[PDB]
Amino acid sequence: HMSFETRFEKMDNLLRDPKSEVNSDCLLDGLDALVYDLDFPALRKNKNIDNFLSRYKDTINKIRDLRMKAEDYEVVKVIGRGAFGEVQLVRHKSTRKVYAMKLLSKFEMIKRSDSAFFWEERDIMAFANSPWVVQLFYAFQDDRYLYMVMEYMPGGDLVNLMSNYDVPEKWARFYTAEVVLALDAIHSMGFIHRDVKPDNMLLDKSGHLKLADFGTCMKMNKEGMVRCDPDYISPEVLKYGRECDWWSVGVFLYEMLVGDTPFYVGTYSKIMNHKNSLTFPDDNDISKEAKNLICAFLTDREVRLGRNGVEEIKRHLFFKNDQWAWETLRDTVAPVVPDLSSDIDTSNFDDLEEDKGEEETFPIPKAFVGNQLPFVGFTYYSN
Amino acid sequence: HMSFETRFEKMDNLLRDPKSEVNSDCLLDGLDALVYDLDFPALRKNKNIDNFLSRYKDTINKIRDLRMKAEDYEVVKVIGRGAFGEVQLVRHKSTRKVYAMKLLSKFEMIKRSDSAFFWEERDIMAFANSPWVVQLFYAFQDDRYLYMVMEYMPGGDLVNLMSNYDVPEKWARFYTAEVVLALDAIHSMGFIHRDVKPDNMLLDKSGHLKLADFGTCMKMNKEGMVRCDPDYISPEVLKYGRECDWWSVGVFLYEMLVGDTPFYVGTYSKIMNHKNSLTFPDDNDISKEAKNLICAFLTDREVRLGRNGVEEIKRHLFFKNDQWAWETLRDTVAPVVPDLSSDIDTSNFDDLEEDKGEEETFPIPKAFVGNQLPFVGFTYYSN
Repeated sequence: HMSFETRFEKMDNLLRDPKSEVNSDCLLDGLDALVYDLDFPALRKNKNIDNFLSRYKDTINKIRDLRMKAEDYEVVKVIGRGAFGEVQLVRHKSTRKVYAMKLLSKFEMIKRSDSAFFWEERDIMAFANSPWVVQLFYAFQDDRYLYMVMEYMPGGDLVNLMSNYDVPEKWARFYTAEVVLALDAIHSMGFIHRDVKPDNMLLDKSGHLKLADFGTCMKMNKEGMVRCDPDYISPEVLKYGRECDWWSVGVFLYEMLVGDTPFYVGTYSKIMNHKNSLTFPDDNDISKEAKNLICAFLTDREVRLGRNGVEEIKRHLFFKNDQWAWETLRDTVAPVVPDLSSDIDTSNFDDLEEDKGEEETFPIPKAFVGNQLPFVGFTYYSN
Repeated sequence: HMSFETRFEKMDNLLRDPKSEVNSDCLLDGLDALVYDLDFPALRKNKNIDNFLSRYKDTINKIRDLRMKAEDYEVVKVIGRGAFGEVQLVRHKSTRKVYAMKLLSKFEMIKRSDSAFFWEERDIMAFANSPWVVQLFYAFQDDRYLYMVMEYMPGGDLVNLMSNYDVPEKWARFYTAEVVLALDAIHSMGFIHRDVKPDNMLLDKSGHLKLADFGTCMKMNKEGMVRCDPDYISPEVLKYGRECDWWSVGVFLYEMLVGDTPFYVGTYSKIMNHKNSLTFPDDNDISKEAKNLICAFLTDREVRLGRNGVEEIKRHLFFKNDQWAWETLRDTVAPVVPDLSSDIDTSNFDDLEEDKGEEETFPIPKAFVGNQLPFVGFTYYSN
């Protein structure tokens, strides 16, 4: 019950607003997903399909050439692998710009009945629009792969850092602070990251931190929590709010200083008995400032620090230094500034093998399968 | 093989250009056609479909409310019926404007395997953009009906005119001229109308003519002709170029003056023997100017007038009058100016009965039927 004028306006907004699922980029996916999942000699016996396909065939064949495609990016190297795909250092052929491009096998996702996990990662990386989060520039689908073009982080994760250095407190103070800010940014959007691991934490050219690889992420409820049923699991989740995340930071900090996980398959029982299993090494030259903070995080959900707000954490004297203050944090010098020669230098990154594998495909169907249907709305362009 | 910049530009043009089949209005049809032809408890057993539908269900339900729908227009009266649908005088509820809205039963079109006929009508009415052609403002689909909102022509067709008047030459000169211009406009687009009947020729408020109901219309070949295999059939078609159309005008003119069709199931043999069956009545007070023109049209395709150009026809002295000249033709007074009281006056139109019929529907399918698929891309908005 509105006026034609105002109705017609709001339709144009829904087709422009990049957050909308009826974005004009989202709609082309829906058409392409039809042509992919209908162009089969078996299904093309049906007349309606035969004609629809014929009509749009010459069109969509032109559209595929013009929209962003895998052939636009030449593969430099594989900077990481995981479950359901890999990540590649890429260079745009035309613009001559380096990016990090994450692939996701459509077959494997469908094979194991697991599709709706990337959505939350996409939402965050694109719209977060902060200096603590690895930004997504372009995203595009394919016959058999999802692509995510995002900025190259040439400093590598912290896993390799910690392994190649004896981390002093001065460094732990910094890398903790940059996490604490990053994680608050995500909370401000209304999402709760889970299993915040050193694996996620990447380093930019300057040596500063940005988070990425946002799996096990869900949207906060109307209360500000999540109703859902490994060592980064809090008693909260094991028996889920924002407290969940602060636990995995207390773990993180303990790892940098002690050089092992806090709670060492029965490990779940040590997490529950958090009161009578908080042990430190014999020569704990770890300052009392750190031991204080780590214990403040690693405790029962009720009393766990951060329940009132993030500002509690910043007050802690563990952060109170001379070099930087929270607002000037990302502007200061970093503990480890990666010195790289070329703009394609993957020295901090591990050297993994190239694909060297025959790609598996779906069997050609006899009826409408709709394997491409769950991926509709994924594509995104950043102007 | 282009630059990213120029490629990205051309995509935005294809999504704006109203003539394109990937217009952002065309793409929403493709999404709506999925939801219509998948939301069936039988098909929703498939998981991919179940989830896709669930995700977009709340979205598309909102989109249907906002896009143009049948409920926006209240039905005044039925001003005509035909095969595969009817035409209604309508008033837009919000803007309070009268239009003529043509419906087309999706069921009947599918039932009798006949779908791709409206396309050409749409192309013409929308883009013709001349004062001789009934213009299409909005077009929109439904679960079971195609709609075409076009300007109301309150003067009626010429069939009712000729029946309610003793048509003098002065009138025949005029109504012929306005046809000759109208038909040239369509030729300039690159289309060839067939069976140009008094049924098609409608009258505006002023009393001037506009063509409509563009069935049996096809696009001109690269030569300027058509390779295709009742009384308006020329020997050309019966044994097809632009000459085809000039034949049906010569018929038209003969009907106004003689008051019967020229060639009276064996009628096809009289059309072939056009040389030895051109008879006029006993008291042919029909001027020699008219008898000349009618014979010039109604002859073999080779010699038939108009083969060289439309300008031949305008030279003919049958048109040479004092009142008007070709450019000032539509600006002059019309022979019959319809005097109507209300803005919803259908006095010139026949009074047909209202629908009063249970609408037939498709049987609920067990597999992907795709009955809505051939109608994708029909919708059109005129800003």
